[PDB]
Amino acid sequence: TEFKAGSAKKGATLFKTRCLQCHTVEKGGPHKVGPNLHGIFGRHSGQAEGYSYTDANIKKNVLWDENNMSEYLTNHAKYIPGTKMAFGGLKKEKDRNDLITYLKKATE
Ligand code: HEC
Repeated sequence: TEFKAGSAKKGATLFKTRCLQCHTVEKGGPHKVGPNLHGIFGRHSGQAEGYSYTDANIKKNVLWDENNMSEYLTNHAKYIPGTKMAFGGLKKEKDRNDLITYLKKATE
């Protein structure tokens, strides 16, 4: 519901030191461990260019937004339970705030 911020600087590296392991910034990346985002902030859940999300996640589709994504970060699968989970726990708002700060800057 409410969006919090802090510093994109660290948030930019947070993605590189965490999401990079599974997600790739390049659009249509190899999708090794999981599908690659980059630009999905303005798309519905389940829409990808290289690898489509899991049929379960694809069954459920929701428009993405900085506010909507904030809730998803709390749980790799909140409104989209069909989506798989595997993140340590970005429950800390400090990481989630700076994280999206960089993603929003790019989508900006
Ligand atoms: C591998 C162990 C992962 C790491 C580490 C991160 N994510 Fe992930 N993420 C992973 C999977 C398995 C999936 C979906 C599987 C499928 O194919 O459906 C996801 C999905 C997301 C999404 C959902 C958005 C959407 O496309 O609908 C987001 C926004 C997301 N992941 C963000 C994200 C960030 C911020 C990470 C770094 C902090 C991160 N993921 C790491 C697997 C893995």
